[PDB]
Amino acid sequence: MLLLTPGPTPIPERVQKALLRPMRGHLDPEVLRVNRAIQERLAALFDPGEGALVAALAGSGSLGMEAGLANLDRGPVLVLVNGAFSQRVAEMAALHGLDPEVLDFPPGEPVDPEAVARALKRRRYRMVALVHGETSTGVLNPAEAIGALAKEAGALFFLDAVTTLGMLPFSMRAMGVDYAFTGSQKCLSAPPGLAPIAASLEARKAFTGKRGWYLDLARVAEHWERGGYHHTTPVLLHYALLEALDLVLEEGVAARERRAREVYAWVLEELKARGFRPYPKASPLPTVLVVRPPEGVDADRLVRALYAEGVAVAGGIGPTRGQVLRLGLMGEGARREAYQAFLKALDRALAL
Amino acid sequence: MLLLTPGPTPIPERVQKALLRPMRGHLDPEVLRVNRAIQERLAALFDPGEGALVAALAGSGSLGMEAGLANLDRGPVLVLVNGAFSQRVAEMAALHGLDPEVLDFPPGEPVDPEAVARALKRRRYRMVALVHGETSTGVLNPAEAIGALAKEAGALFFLDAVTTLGMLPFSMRAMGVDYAFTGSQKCLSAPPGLAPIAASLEARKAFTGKRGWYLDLARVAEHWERGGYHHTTPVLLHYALLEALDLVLEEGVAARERRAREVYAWVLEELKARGFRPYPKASPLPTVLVVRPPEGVDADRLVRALYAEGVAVAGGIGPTRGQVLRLGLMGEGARREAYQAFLKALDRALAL
Ligand SMILES: *Cc1c(COP(=O)(O)O)cnc(C)c1O
Ligand SMILES: *Cc1c(COP(=O)(O)O)cnc(C)c1O
Repeated sequence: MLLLTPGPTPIPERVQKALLRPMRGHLDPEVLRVNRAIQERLAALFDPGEGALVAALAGSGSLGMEAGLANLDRGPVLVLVNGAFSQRVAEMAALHGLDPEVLDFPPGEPVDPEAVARALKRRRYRMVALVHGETSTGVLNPAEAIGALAKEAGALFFLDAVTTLGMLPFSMRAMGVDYAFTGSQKCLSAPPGLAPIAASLEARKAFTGKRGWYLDLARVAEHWERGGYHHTTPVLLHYALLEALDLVLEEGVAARERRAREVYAWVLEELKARGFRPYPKASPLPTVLVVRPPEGVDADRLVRALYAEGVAVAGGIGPTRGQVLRLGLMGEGARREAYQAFLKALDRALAL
Repeated sequence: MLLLTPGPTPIPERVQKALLRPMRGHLDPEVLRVNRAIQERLAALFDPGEGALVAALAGSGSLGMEAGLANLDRGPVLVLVNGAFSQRVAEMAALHGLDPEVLDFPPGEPVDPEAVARALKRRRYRMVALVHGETSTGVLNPAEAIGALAKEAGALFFLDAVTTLGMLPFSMRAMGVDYAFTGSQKCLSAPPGLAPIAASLEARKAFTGKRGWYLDLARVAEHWERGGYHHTTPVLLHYALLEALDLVLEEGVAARERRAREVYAWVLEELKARGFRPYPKASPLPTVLVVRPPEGVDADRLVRALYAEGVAVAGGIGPTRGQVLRLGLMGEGARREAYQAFLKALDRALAL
């Protein structure tokens, strides 16, 4: 089964093999050494600024997402929404009593900075939340521009970097980001189960809220910065993530973005040639190709047919439910050989 | 590095190799079926009763612990404290505003069911929480008897089964347990990263509290029971946990309990021969041998010396921090050969 979902992603042999290394206690000096290395690799990708907390939470990307909200002292929080995942940020913010104010944008369209600027003049916010790449719509939001607006407004800047960190240019310092996160199984192409996160010194100063034990970033810091015991970590996944992070830096984000954009263009033309139409109206996310099926072809039925042909892709989600196919172009998903197989399988499905 | 820490534990090759199987999407019908197989085997060990929620949370055992508390509609909660991990329960219960009431007992001594009964006659409790095997002190608490008292008082019974599930006779049904949990790396000898849980029908009815997104057992239910989307799961760990569960049931808990007991006895004799003294004053935990070193021998230094000798064991934690050696007899730790190597290493350590 060829894995072309927009997360999880195919895992490099070198990475999956690291899972075979001898198991060790989570406080074993070697594991601690591995952990400091992970922080170094993550710091290079995140570019969090001095005094930041860098770690890999023991859970999925969603855990990373929730940690940056549940640890916040107070709201309100301006949540910029234009997809299923930014909608999840809003749901979490509401749950933790952070008094979120949702600013909606049409699914398939990027968040407009000018609209955000107007909203930031309406009320004072403790934090502004945005999803860099909305996986549910295949839209890339203008994170840098919004970060600048957030800094001017004196608000912390929360940014979901799942579809961008490890594949497209990214810098917390440059974009004025205070909290960034991702999952191990996205652009990093590592086994799922970990959530790399980064909190700027300013975020840490504000992260005094106590609403959860497992996601308490102060407890996480004790382990990642001082080698103390928080809870047992998924050691084998740590080995794998470090291996995956090295693969990323070895290739370079610049080259990885080119590999994604290159495949994105080719596949889109092949699909348009078969009657497919892109979903994003503007600012398409290069790491996730979202397309509407040819006339008369049901999206979900096509997803099932593809599976029968040996290929796994995602159907719509949230605002795009049952209306599209979402193809992964992050990590090992962005490969010529992989999509040539996809197209062959796709044609077999369309033939029926 | 021989792993004799009371969690994590040695992973048999058959189990670790399962991590090399083809990666698949978390919603792949094949993975969904592996999850069903996991629930079936967990149910065999837990014996949760019909209508129960059985799952493996994407996180360490502590996540399983918090899930059983954060979802509770209301308190008060009678928390029976006997060591580090029951203290963690108290911590989390206070964090989520469950109006916890702590009933203490000396570390090294088991919880007194007579004192529990008296406490229950004093006030109505929504839930009674206990740790089956207190890993920090190496003491086994009378869970079955405590469960009967909870059922009498009409309180839900929360039980940490980390050091017992998968190694010692266990049944929620027979022990009147409403919420039981463990971690994948304990007695099951699987890679850390998952937290098997089981919530009885009555627990689910009371689990309407909404304090966390990631640990929302309702959201977890949609995925484990109905195959819907909650968040990406650590699919590879799922493969490994299933293999681990199969291995556990092939051997049977009776044979595993026997293995642990035999080695516990002989090891303690060997240790006393060297001047060590057992920490527990009564009701020892067959799966965790906790001992104080000979006078004049620093426990933490001894742990570091053992490590240098190629053997990993745990030092104290919570009340026993720096006062003991905690030897694992959970899963693959309960092996004659493993401890014969432990002693040879211990002697090299003691000669320094
Ligand atoms: C190990 C342990 C836990 C917690 O597990 P982590 O996997 O480290 O989160 C909880 N309770 C007991 C009794 C344990 O031994
Ligand atoms: C995948 C993803 C997440 C995290 O989801 P998990 O499935 O919990 O790992 C968050 N945001 C976006 C935009 C994502 O694509």
